[PDB]
Parts: sequence; C-alpha cells; structure tokens
Amino acid sequence: SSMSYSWTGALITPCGPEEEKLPINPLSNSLLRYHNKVYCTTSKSASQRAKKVTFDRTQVLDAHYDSVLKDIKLAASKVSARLLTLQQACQLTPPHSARSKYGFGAKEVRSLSGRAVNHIKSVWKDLLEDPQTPIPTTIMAKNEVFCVDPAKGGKKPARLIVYPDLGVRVCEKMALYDITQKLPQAVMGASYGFQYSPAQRVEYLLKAWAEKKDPMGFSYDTRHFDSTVTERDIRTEESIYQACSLPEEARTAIHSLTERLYVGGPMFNSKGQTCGYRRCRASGVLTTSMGNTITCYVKALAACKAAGIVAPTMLVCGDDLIVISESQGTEEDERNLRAFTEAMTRYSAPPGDPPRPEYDLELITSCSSNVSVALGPRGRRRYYLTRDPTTPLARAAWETVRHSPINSWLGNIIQYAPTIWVRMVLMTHFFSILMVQDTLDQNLGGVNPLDLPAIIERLHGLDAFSMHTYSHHELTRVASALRKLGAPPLRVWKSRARAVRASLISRGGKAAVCGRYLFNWAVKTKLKLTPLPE
RNA sequence: AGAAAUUU
RNA sequence: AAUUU
Ligand SMILES: Nc1ccn([C@@H]2O[C@H](COP(=O)(O)OP(=O)(O)O)[C@@H](O)[C@H]2O)c(=O)n1
Ligand SMILES: [Cl-]
Ligand SMILES: [Mn+2]
Ligand SMILES: [Mn+2]
Ligand SMILES: [Mn+2]
Repeated sequence: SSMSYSWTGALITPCGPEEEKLPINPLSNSLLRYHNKVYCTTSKSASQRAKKVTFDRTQVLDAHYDSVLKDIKLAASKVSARLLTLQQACQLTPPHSARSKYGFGAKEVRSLSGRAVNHIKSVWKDLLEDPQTPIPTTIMAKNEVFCVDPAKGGKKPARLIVYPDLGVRVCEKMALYDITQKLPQAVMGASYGFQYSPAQRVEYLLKAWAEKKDPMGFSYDTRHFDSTVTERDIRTEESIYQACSLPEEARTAIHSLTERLYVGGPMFNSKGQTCGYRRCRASGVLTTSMGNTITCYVKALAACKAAGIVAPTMLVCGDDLIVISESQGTEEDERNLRAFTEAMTRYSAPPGDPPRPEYDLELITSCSSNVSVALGPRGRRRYYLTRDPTTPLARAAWETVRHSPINSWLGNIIQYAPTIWVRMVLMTHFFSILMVQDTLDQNLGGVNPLDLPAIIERLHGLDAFSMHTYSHHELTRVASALRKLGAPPLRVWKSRARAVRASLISRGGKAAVCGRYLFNWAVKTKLKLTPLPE
C-alpha cells in the first residue's frame, strides 16, 4: 500500500557549510597515515540515501502480533502520566537546538523569553483546536564521520533527519516527555535496554546466558528502520500512549501530534522549497527513540512467538535487539531464525543482514558493540564491552578548522578503558599529545585528564588497569583496524607507551599516578596497584 | 544543523 | 563534552 516517501525533486540542501580535512592534520598524523580513508557524510549524498529508503511497505499482521499488542496495552494501563508545564518543557530544550523559523532560538526558549513563550502558547493552542492540518518539517542530512569501506559500498550516504520547528518540539515535550520516562520501562520491564549501564548490560547478558540449559543467541536490526514504520504503526504507537492514565488535554495533544506530525507530512529543505512528503517515522521527533523501541519490541516478541523461540530473554534498544533463548538443536535453530525473519519482514521490519544463531557470546554484535573476555590481575575471566575500533579511530583523525577530535579520544578512552585498543593506542596517543602541548592540567568536555584513573576505577573497576590475554577475535580485529587506517601496529604502541609512561612518572603529582596505572601494561616490572581514594 | 538514552 | 540508536 503505502510508499515511505514521495519527492518533488528539489535538492536536500546543507544547513550551513560542510568542512573538509586539511593537507596537514597535526593532531592525528602520528596516530594514523591513511587520512584519505576518513570522510564525513555530506548532504550531496542525501539523494542516494533517499533512493534507498523510498519503497513500498506491505505490512501483514497476525494473532501473535495482536496478542503481544494486547498484553502491552494491559501494561500501559499501570502508567499514570502528566502534562509538563510549558516552562518545564522549555528548559528540557538543549542549548544548541536549531532556532525557530519564527525569530528566536534555544537561548530564549531556555531562559523563558516572552516572545518565545507566547509563540509556544499559540502553537499549543493550535494543536488543541486543529487536530488535522499536517505540520511542516525540515529535512536534512546528518554529517557523520567514518572510514571508507570499499567492500560495503565505499562511502555511506548520509542519514536523513526530519524535524518540526522548535515551537513544535517544545509542545511535543509538554504532551509526551513524562510518558517517555515511564512507558517503555513499564511496557518492557527488564527488556528495556536504555535503562542499563554498560556494566549492567554485560551482566544481564551473562545472566541470561547462564540461565539457559543450552543457550542460543542472536541479534537483529532493521534496514532503514525509520522507513519501515507504517502509518498504522504510528497510530498503534498513539494507541499505546493513550492506554495510560492521562489528562484529557494530553490526549488531544498526543492525538493531534500523531495525526498532524508523527504519521506523516510535508518536508522542506533548508532553502525553503517543498522537498517531498513523508508517511513513515520522522527521526527528529520526541517519540523517535521510544517509538522505535516499543514498536521494535512488539514486532520482535510477536516474531519470536511466530518462530518458536523458546524461553526468549530479550534486550531492545531502538531497532537493535538481542535474544538469548534455549536452543532446540541447530537444525531447528536455523529454521526458527528464518521464520523469525520472515515474520519480521511481514510485520515490516526487514533485516539489514539476515540473522544467524550463535552459541558463543562474543559473536553477537548489537548497537555496534559486543561482549568479550580477558583475564584479570588474579587470573579470573573478566567480561567487558568492546567494538570494532575502525570508526573511533577514523573519528580520532577528524581535524578541521572548526573541529578538534581530542574530545572523541577522551570519550572513547573512558567508555572503553578496558579494551586493548583504548589502552595501547588511544591512551598512548592522548597522553603523548597533551604532555608535548603541556596541557595535562587542562579541562576537556568538563573532565580533567589527570582524574582519568579515578574516573576509570569508578566506572570499570580497578581490573581495567591489569587486564591481559585478550581474545583472538579482539586482537585480530584491532590489528586489522590499525593496518586498515595506516596506524602503527601494536608493538610500536608498546614503545610509545613506555616513553609516555616514564615521562609521566618523572612529573610526579597525579600525572605520575596516570603513568603508573594507565600504563602498567607497558612494563615488565608490573607494579601492585591499590584502590584510589578519589 | 533533530530526538532520546548512557557515560561524564 | 563523548558514544550509541
Ligand atoms: N542518529 C540517529 C541514528 C538512528 N536513529 C533512529 O534509529 C533507527 C535505527 O538505527 P540504525 O542505526 O539501524 O539506522 P537505520 O539504517 O536502521 O535507519 C533509525 O532509522 C532512526 O529512526 C536516529 O534517530 N538518529
Ligand atoms: Cl582476577
Ligand atoms: Mn537499523
Ligand atoms: Mn487518538
Ligand atoms: Mn540499528
């Protein structure tokens, strides 16, 4: 029936200028050599993304769907939820949120400027009065950085972002924010993945795995998920929101937002022209993340039920899920995953890469990450979270006039501190750079480099400083990513580490603690590391 | 230059 | 600020 998009043919314009690297990258030309491989998805590529997401959806549901949907509404009934004062909603607006077409931006919104508040009052009135005139949206290409992959296309075309004006964004929050805080958790219980920390994720997966007599695992992801969301899906999303205790005033706002915005509408490029019309998810609305997650969850649990998946333990984050089940033998397991996929396709969530049964936790990737294992100080197995380092390294080398990648190095150092690639490569590079600059005592994205050992202890355990004997998978993949980006191989990073280390120790203070803890892997004379007050 | 979550 | 979807 429904096409996901129609296009006028008007271009998808830039929302400002898109910078390119320079002939010298002084911060990353000692990190890696192959800068030609590091690119940023551009709005020029958006046309290509559009061709790939424009297609015809033919959803076909069934008792398993209907049944899972029922039970989900019985959960929604436990939720009571409130409107949010116009002012509270204003102040959940992020600092840089794109300005309104109507002469005010996020400074005003956030500080409750009167011009902004009246406009928002009027917009909210109009949602209550008019429950049908479609609401215009702006469409734009997301600028992300990646490493080229000649196997998988060369250069990814840019993601499409579609969003209403700022006034509308605030009103969304008024109507729905509280729901976004109660509904998913209530509907999905422990399957709601965003509720967990990475440590909890890892523990959860191991618990699910240990619980089975004979575990089987797999993951799933929908191709161009936002395109695959049907008008009917979005209304079923509404109907699930409504199944809560709500003020009547919310119900009207919800229903109006659904009908005028969420279910579809016209699209304008940044230069103002009509660009096309939309009959699927607009990734840009408040309900993007909750919608996606709940909707993926319905289809997936129905699909599980269709396929025969036994004793499923699920974990869902948007369109990404992991199911750990009781295996029924591999011959049956393959058959059931094929069925799972057929069912998901019928429901309109067709697979990017068709899934496969797995019987080892390391081989299950989801949200671009997987669990892995190394040995700890005493020799116990220590399970942790990791990923292909290709992208983070690529982003580590993204230097332009406007952008510095140092903050990425730090963010990755913290999130993935226990990984061999963070420990040997990123840390080494990061510290090495700040020492030469003489900016160790500086603050980056409100974090003090010299705090890192503490920060890493609070978040990952003291084990993150002594881990050893990384897996074959992990070693292979790291080696292979460095070669792919023209980086030194790990042995060189060993050298650079020793040098940085001694150079850090000789400075004393917290710097020396950094040198001693973050780099104890780099020495044969390995010191006994004690917990840290801070 | 969209939203949310986690981390800080 | 970082990452993810
Ligand atoms: N930057 C992003 C990335 C994903 N998403 C949402 O999450 C969905 C699934 O993410 P994905 O990483 O599998 O990308 P798709 O190719 O499935 O669109 C997208 O279609 C978007 O609706 C988003 O809203 N903003
Ligand atoms: Cl141990
Ligand atoms: Mn997807
Ligand atoms: Mn309604
Ligand atoms: Mn995904």
